[PDB]
Amino acid sequence: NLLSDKNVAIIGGGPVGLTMAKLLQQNGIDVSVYERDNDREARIFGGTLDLHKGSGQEAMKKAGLLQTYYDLALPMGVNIADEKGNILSTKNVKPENRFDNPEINRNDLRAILLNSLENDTVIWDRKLVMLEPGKKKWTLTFENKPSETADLVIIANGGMSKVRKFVTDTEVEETGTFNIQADIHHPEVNCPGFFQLCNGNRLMAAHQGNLLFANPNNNGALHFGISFKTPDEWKNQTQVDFQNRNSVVDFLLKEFSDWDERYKELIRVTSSFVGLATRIFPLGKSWKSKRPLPITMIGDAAHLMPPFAGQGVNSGLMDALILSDNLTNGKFNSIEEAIENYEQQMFIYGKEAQEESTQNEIEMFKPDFTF
Ligand SMILES: Cc1cc2c(cc1C)N(C[C@H](O)[C@H](O)[C@H](O)COP(=O)(O)OP(=O)(O)OC[C@H]1O[C@@H](n3cnc4c(N)ncnc43)[C@H](O)[C@@H]1O)c1[nH]c(=O)[nH]c(=O)c1N2
Ligand SMILES: CN1CCN(CCCN2c3ccccc3Sc3ccc(Cl)cc32)CC1
Repeated sequence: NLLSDKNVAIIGGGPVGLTMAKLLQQNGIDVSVYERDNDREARIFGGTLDLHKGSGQEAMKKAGLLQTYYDLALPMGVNIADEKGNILSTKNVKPENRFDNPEINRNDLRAILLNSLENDTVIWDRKLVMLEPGKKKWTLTFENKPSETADLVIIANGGMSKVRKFVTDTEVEETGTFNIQADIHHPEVNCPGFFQLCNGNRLMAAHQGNLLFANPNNNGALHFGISFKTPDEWKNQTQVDFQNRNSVVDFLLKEFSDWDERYKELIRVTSSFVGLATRIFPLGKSWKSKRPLPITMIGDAAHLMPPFAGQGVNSGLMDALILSDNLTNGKFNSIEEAIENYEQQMFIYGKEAQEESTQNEIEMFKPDFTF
């Protein structure tokens, strides 16, 4: 085998890195995941994830976890509303499509993947800060923790990874849109009007360059996001301190001044907001060839892209499926060639996904956009 008497280090225990670990481990591969989170009870902020047939779901199938995912996921319909709260479109999930892409909470998905791994596969409180290639092994340097070695390093630590340079000099870029997100607990009580507007479905609305997305039931909480072109005054992210809810409430109430009070109530009752600039890690020219030791990247570390049209985790789970199969099917003469074959495929569907996400972004933020 390519990996017999060798070990693999996966950097990052996100959904992509944990899936990569499971697919390698179940073929007898010595693999560890180093995750910066202090422990597994760390809450993951964000909306739900939906896994697609042919990609995310195919990775779960290969891992024996497809039913586990279905049992914790929820098919959800979609309502499009206007800024006055009129429901313009209602699409519920037809029973024959209930397996197409049901939504799963991110902590639930992490728990599924962790539970499927052998004990002590993930090493918590391990923030990788530097890599160094040796004669045959990488040396991994962690923050204030002892070093580790690995024959193969797989960078899976998300879109802002700083440990990419052995693979590419490409830099993450801001696309020019900005996202504010929040959770409301017990929304049926705390934002009843907007909760009733959703009516069990996800909701999307667009008006004059401001977009609102909401999921009224991410394991009982309501998750929502407000997205817009990054204001020109923010060449230093000025005016809005996201540590100060009053500053954020004031900014959003002005942007949403002509929206229905059900939306304004949502802004008014939120206890804290998270701001996030939209970024892309653009796939263009090939990555570096003839690297000193085998190394590659998967998931957002490889092809972070805007999330507004549903691109994201599924292309990362496709990475893990392809790369793990190449490392274990015994068709390749070296780890480098298995990696090369993975990267060549990923550049094709990754570039397509990026082009679509970037085009979609352009369209959804034109001042007169409607869904
Ligand atoms: C607002 C918004 C909304 C959406 C989405 C994004 C955003 C910003 N996405 C995108 C999607 O969530 C994204 O593709 C995945 O989280 C990618 O998972 P990864 O495992 O690659 O990275 P992810 O960022 O999830 O995981 C990286 C892991 O590495 C760890 N880490 C970081 N640095 C480290 C270090 N130095 N050492 C060790 N560990 C380190 C982190 O703690 C984390 O656990 C999405 N996608 C989708 O498919 N459907 C959707 O609906 C959405 N919606
Ligand atoms: C099925 N999938 C579900 C959702 N995909 C869109 C993800 C958009 N995204 C979001 C975008 C920008 C800022 C914040 C957010 S937060 C959010 C919250 C709720 C919902 Cl439904 C969607 C989002 C697409 C397809």
